[PDB]
Amino acid sequence: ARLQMVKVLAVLYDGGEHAKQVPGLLGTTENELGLRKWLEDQGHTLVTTSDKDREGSTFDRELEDAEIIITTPFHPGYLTAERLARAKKLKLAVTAGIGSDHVDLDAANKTNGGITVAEVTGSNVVSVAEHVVMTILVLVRNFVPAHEQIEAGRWDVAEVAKDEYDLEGKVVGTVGVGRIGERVLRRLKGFDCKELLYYDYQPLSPEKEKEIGCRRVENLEEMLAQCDVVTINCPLHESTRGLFNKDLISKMKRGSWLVNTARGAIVVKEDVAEALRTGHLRGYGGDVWFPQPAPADHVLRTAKNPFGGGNAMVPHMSGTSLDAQKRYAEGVKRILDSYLSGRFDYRPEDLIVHQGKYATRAYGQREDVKIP
Amino acid sequence: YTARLQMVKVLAVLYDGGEHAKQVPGLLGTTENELGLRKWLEDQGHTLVTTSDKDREGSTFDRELEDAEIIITTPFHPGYLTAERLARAKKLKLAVTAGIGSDHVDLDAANKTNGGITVAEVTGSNVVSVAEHVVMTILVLVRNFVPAHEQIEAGRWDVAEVAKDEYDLEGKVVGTVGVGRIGERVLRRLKGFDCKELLYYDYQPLSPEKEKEIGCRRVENLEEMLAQCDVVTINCPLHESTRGLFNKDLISKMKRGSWLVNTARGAIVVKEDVAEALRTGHLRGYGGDVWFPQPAPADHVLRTAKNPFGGGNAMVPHMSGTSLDAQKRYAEGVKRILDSYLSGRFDYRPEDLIVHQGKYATRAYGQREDVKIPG
Ligand SMILES: NC(=O)C1=CN([C@@H]2O[C@H](COP(=O)(O)OP(=O)(O)OC[C@H]3O[C@@H](n4cnc5c(N)ncnc54)[C@H](O)[C@@H]3O)[C@@H](O)[C@H]2O)C=CC1
Ligand SMILES: NC(=O)C1=CN([C@@H]2O[C@H](COP(=O)(O)OP(=O)(O)OC[C@H]3O[C@@H](n4cnc5c(N)ncnc54)[C@H](O)[C@@H]3O)[C@@H](O)[C@H]2O)C=CC1
Repeated sequence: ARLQMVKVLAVLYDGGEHAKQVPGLLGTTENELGLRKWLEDQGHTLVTTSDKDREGSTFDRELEDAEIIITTPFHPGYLTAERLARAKKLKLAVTAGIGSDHVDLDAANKTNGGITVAEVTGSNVVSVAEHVVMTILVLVRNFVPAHEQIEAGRWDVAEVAKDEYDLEGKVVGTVGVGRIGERVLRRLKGFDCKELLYYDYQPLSPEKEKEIGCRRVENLEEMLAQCDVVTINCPLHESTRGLFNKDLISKMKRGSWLVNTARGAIVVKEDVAEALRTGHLRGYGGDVWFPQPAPADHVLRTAKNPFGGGNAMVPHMSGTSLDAQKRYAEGVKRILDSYLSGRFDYRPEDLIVHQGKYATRAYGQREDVKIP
Repeated sequence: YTARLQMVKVLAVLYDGGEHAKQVPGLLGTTENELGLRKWLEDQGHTLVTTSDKDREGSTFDRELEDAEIIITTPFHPGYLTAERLARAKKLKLAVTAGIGSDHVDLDAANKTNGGITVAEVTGSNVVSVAEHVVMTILVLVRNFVPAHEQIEAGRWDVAEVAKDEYDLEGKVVGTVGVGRIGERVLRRLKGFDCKELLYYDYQPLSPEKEKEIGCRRVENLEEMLAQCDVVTINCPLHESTRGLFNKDLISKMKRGSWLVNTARGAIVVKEDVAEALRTGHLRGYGGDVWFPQPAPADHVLRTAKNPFGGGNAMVPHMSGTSLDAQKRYAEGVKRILDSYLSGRFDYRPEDLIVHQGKYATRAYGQREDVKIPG
């Protein structure tokens, strides 16, 4: 028996005129992931908002009787313990994308009998892996200040060649070798890095290690000390919040490059900025911030190395490329259909928490994980 | 025993590193560091004059080239060896490029100068560096990085504004014009990105084994290739048949909203035609590091041209082949070529020669009859 007259609340980013001009912007308040007719034809209701941060936000009002809440990491409705305690009807929290750390998952497990938190696993992992390799190259090859010199009408090859290196012969390490981290290594293979390294408590198979040509390092600090480039590709959970602080960054090589497309809160922003300021890091880049939207005065918008380069920051966009949005929009529909049909026939890999327990190994090494 | 040549006048035209080249000694290809050649030459009894002053009427270059026996140039700051200048270079026997691409020499005039001068370059020295730069530039354009970074530095936040022109490289068709040392290395780096297809156009094909190893397909007609690609990268030398190749007519054969990358030479494109294609949205993006002439004039149109959304420009100064890792290799290669000449052996690597003994010594500067490949 299908569930009936279900209230769905979606918190998405505002596409303004862009989302009218470019209909491929599915993940916007304008286009609503292409869900509205599909839901309404079944007798369900959909409320969509981008208003999610202020006291008495539309989000705060609507979450009190939503049965399904759709969020998206690029404009995250933070499902705090306080909000979940007020979400009296909530059964399913769907992430339109990947990374459900904007939900208090421990509170979700104690809410309304244990809510299901699902995301579209695999939907945008290629998009992010491409973004990582791009960002690595932009930082290593000193692109940003070089492009700024050209647009300013200047010409000084030595000024920007003095901090320009090749990625060939450099050691690159990934923190996390899941769907993104493995795909990063697969794209780096053709660049003839000296070594490709990873750190993860969930290792690659020996066959994948040989196919890609990479090596597992058992200790994070020992990996950092060997790398020229470090890329962060793990989820945000209690043990990764503030992991990259001044003490851990100090284990990276002087003049190294750090890339973070995972989550902003995995780094300590003031520690990254200080490392750049003194030249301990040559560069930092990526697309993720805490909180989002990034405050207008966030220090990593403008932090530079001592040469006035080393910043390859963008807004949170890598996982919301036009190609990615088509995939996560289709995946949200599939998850919604699992719930609304009354089958509850979720793909196991889509579940983060379910029936009062963690349903993943990827949010830290836990006891009391129930894989369905 | 062969007798070494004696008291040879070497002229080097290199870029000025200012304070940078004192701070960072790895800037070898500068007037400050002289490719690490000075002691090595002087200990043999040779002389070295080095300058960056190469463009103005009565430049140091113009004065010194009249009795230089060896002229070292570098593409990043090219001493243009015009027919007029070569006619005045009465002692010139060897022109060495510190890097790759010798189109800043009039090679037809070089073949008629002093019985045919040797023009050599450091083949392979910075091909990896450039191929990396191409893949970086493709990703920067496809993923709309530049306006996104600008939004952040300005204190703004609007994901839709920059995601609306953000694509993945996965599933796109990429084609290279030229599948030589750089073009092949571009395709090798693109392999892991799961492009829909990798294409090339070159009258010198890859072996069938390499086509299958990389996973790429030869297209027999350039316009046929362009019409199939989402991304086009130019990786061929500048010669008569590639000067102005990418004009309005050829660019019109590319797909609407395509991305064009040029790390080869600026004069292979018609800059006004690229700018117009970008401005009308026929190109989504143009990027690379090469310009004509160099240094690029301060008002060069491709410094500031944008697509209709205010993005699509990934231009940098001529730097990809002069990364710190590249400079170590081409500096060592220039020394090797100089030693072949100065030793009196003339035992050049064949692949380093562009013209030699009055004939083209390469197949890469157009399909020619009267090519004499040494060996
Ligand atoms: N910038 C963007 O738009 C996007 C960012 N993401 C972020 O990237 C994360 C990873 O995504 P996937 O690779 O698809 O997830 P995944 O679940 O396939 O892989 C994550 C890996 O991280 C590992 N990990 C967990 N804690 C770790 C630690 N302390 N040290 C090293 N490894 C650890 C897990 O064991 C797992 O193998 C997401 O959770 C999300 O936060 C994902 C997609 C979009
Ligand atoms: N941006 C930078 O710093 C650098 C740029 N370059 C430029 O890249 C060029 C290529 O370098 P490599 O690949 O090392 O040379 P290469 O000689 O190995 O390969 C060039 C290829 O282009 C092909 N070609 C010639 N005319 C063509 C046409 N009309 N259509 C298609 N293919 C054509 C040749 O047949 C040859 O296979 C250099 O000649 C130089 O102009 C090279 C190094 C540094």
